[PDB]
Amino acid sequence: GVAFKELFRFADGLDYVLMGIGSVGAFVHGCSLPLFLRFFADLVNSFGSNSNNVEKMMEEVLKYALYFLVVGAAIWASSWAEISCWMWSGERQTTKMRIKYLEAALNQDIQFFDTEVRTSDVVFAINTDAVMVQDAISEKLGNFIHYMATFVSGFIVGFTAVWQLALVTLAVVPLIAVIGGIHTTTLSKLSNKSQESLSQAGNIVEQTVVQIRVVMAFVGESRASQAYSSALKIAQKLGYKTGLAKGMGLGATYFVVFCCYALLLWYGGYLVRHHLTNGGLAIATMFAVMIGGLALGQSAPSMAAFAKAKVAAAKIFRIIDHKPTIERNSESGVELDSVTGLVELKNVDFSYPSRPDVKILNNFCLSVPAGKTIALVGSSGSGKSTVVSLIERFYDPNSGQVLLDGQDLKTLKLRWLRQQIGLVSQEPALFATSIKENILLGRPDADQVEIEEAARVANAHSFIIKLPDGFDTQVGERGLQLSGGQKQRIAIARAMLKNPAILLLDEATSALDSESEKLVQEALDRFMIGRTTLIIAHRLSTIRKADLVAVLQQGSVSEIGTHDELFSKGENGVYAKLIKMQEAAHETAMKLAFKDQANSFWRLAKMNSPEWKYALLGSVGSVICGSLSAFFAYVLSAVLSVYYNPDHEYMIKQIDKYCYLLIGLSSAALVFNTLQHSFWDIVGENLTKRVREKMLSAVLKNEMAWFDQEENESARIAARLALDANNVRSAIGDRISVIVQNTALMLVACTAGFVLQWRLALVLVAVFPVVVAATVLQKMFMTGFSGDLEAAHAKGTQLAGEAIANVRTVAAFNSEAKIVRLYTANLEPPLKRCFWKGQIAGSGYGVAQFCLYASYALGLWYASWLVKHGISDFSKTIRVFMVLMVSANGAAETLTLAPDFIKGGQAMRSVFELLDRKTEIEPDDPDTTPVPDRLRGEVELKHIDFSYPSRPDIQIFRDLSLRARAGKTLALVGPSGCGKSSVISLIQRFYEPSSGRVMIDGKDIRKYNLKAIRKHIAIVPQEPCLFGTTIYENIAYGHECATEAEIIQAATLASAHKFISALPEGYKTYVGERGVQLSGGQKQRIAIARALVRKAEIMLLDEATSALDAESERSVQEALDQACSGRTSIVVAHRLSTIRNAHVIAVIDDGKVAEQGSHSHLLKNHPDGIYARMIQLQ
Repeated sequence: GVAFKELFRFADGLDYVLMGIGSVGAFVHGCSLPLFLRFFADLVNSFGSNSNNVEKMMEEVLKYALYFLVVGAAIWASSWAEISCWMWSGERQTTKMRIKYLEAALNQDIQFFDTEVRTSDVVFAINTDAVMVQDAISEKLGNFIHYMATFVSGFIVGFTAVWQLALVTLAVVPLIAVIGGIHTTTLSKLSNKSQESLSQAGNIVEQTVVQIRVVMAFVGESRASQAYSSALKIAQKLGYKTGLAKGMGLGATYFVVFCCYALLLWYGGYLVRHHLTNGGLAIATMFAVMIGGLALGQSAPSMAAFAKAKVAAAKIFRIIDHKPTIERNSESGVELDSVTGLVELKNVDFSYPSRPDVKILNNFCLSVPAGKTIALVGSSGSGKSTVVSLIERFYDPNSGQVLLDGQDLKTLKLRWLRQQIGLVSQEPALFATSIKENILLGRPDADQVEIEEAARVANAHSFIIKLPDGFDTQVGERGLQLSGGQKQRIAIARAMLKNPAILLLDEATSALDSESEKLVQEALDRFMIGRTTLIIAHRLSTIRKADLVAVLQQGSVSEIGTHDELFSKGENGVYAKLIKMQEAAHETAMKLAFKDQANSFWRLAKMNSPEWKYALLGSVGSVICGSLSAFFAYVLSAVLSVYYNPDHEYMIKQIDKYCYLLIGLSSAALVFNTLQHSFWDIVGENLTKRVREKMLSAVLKNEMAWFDQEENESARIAARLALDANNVRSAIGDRISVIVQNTALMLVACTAGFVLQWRLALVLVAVFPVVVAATVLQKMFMTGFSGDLEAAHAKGTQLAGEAIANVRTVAAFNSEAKIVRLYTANLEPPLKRCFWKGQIAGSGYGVAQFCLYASYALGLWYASWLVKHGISDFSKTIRVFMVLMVSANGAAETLTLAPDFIKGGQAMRSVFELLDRKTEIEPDDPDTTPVPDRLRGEVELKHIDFSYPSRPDIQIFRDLSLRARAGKTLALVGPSGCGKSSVISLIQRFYEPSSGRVMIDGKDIRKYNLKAIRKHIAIVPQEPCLFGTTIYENIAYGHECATEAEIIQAATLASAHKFISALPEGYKTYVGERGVQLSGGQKQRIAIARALVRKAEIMLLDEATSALDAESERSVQEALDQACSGRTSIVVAHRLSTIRNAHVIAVIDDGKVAEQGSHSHLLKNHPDGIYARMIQLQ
């Protein structure tokens, strides 16, 4: 941490005033409840003493009813100035912090972004580390003066009234705090232990969706739902006991309060009888000391912030204060008037600052001339990217100056030097602004005509008109995701707009298609003419058209010559030597009321049939727990009545009766509060386990095209099965325990307030709207009115995010002072939208507190108007007021659950969209053709016109007809690999064929059952995916009823028994993501053994590669020989001539099969065939 008193370093003369008004208001607001209690204690004491006198009672109750309208106006004018002068002054400072932080973040050197601080941290330090500072001075400092004023003003009111009953209360509050603090730890120790197994069992649905290709091929979707069901019971038994320690931890706080109010009342009755204390001052002393001791523990959340945002504000001040010794642009430089471009290199050796021991360049010299197109060779391995990272002074050479027209760049203007070099990055960089500014960064002086004049050269203007708004489309998260082929054209448009002379096009050469190439190359060609350009070249056309090309020799240059100068050498043609494997890597790579929630809620509640014995047993024990909170507010209001009884021997025999009920119903709040929170947690944890294992047996039943729509991703399923049933519980299952309780609490209060006196119980109900609307706002004050704190600063913070990740493209165009003027404008609406929110959160909070204390004066006044006419008494108008103001902590708390019943509808929307989505093919479709036993194995793949459901752009196969006879081996040799996989993928009905019928043994695959035919066909995947279990179970995962004798023999045929016999852990080695990491060169032999146990008649084989261990290759071939022995096998051939012994061989030619027969048959009459020509070449 830095210090406190250092956070307020961005304060002008206007927030020194907003922190005075907001600190006087927050202090006056705090001292209003302990003063209201004093005024209330003086009102009652003037209302029960005058029983024989009437005309004075209405004279000293009217007086004190005019102090409530003043206390309610000193809260309206004090909550206006607390919530408005703190939110508004915590914004103007934390915005100037962000802007000053970013202005000095993309102004440091690039060395600072590699060693000292990482680029993935300076971008994170404005997402939450710049919010922790705002939240630590905006509102959690105003919620500290408040709760210190209430603490200090609680004891003073309690001690200047009865110093004798306010010591007992101080000797009692700790006994409540101990029990209230032990409960919080005993519950939160298990609320963190349950969400350890609830996260460990979430890995099964994560390892199943990833390997969904081999889950069904060895069909075991029944093994992944009974290994997921019996892995939630462990986290269910850890939740059955977090519903018991909650009941015994909340029922032990009602056994302490109810028993500690049985001593305070008796002791107050002991003092009243001795004439040491009034009657109403013994109820405004317990409360005024229990409020001034409970508003001290509410100052701890506001205290943790000052320590969490004091060590998280040193990071931000680290970069602001970072020294400018970063070699910033020297102002005292020189500028040359005749730049034509003669950049050369003379003895340049440079070393990275992150590892100042190794060398990259050793005596490197380059002689780039004027107005030519010299290129570079030396593809990856040397790096070939330091040269462009050194010309524009991104780093500095260790020795040897870099020349420019006879002048070094160690004295020239950096801004002018960068103004004359146009950089085109390999990856386009576009900022989230209009296209009229993203192209404007090149030279902020041109007009509208010249912008399109420069854009049309890159063939961009031909399509900008087609845009809905022309040159105003906000690219980035709003510009409809422009194609990658247009990002390059707008980038080169920006490049030509600066019309430089030291042009430095890099190698885009990554994913640009041949369609867009015809025009982007033409756009580039008009831009390389007549300027000194250095082109790093990867495409052959660029090299053949360019001038003489230099050869990089990992530190120096051997010789510089044209294509003819170097290609004519031959064997000593190092250029031609490096050319040959350059192209080899290319081809191989490729509303809620009864309308919107009436069906869904009842649909959810109907499948909970067999657990209702726990429903109406924590619900008949929840009424009798809300009725004991209205039989306590009645006792506390009936003891107060008897305090004003002139008898001193009848009061004793009345307080001694209420002090035996309070202990009596204190044992009924320890039991009947355990049946409440312990039978509504058995319901809630049998509902979740049921709704989760219905959302897995439905996921594992969809079609293969469902899993590759980019929405059913590996993490998107493990997250939508976790935060979709755990927020139906915590928002709907723990909320029916609060609606029923606070309904008994209301039906007892509004029925015990009418038996005594009903005339007062209508004026006390006609003002409920202005009381339950005042308590809700009081209960929302603690959470702060400044919500959505992260989302408000989100449209501008991503412009900041995509400005310190591309800092080299930002500082290459000198445009490091414009990305701050664009960032200032993106934070201006949040200022004049948060200025108008703190004054509707302070003018709608002040009136709803004036109107709360203006209803106690339409109360205690009408009550004193009844009494003058003998319609009631003091003991019948104070037991109706207080027992019916306790119903204002009923409906007012019940109505607070509005946010928890609007997201609970969205939850069951997603839950119930998964349980009804119709599958494409039913795995358990009835009345299918029964599969005969030990089928011959005649696979017949013909007329397989087919393209992928995902996108039918490129048709996969065009009318192939393969024919493998029962008991033989057929291969799929051919060129352009990784294009034949859509044959194994359709033998298993993963993707439905478009036009054709796939038949097995003369019967079609459509009329079979899907799961009745996968018990005969086994595949070996390309890369063997291995589950996180033991070897014995993983190998036995294949065949049901895997006996030990069969598995030990099946593993023997593959040459892996001896290799794993030497392991210390025997067979159960526990291979996985956390077990013993085995070598990847022997993973194939577990998969082959797993496929062998299936005794499958058809044994489709994908590959046997990724076995670079030469010793392992012979073992793999030994297993392959047994694999193709006595059973049909469709083996995809991604191997060399080693496949000599195949019986039928076939060739795939761009989705067409051309020749059939055998191996030796094609070599005698097909001299021009591809098959014969690849024999000796590849």
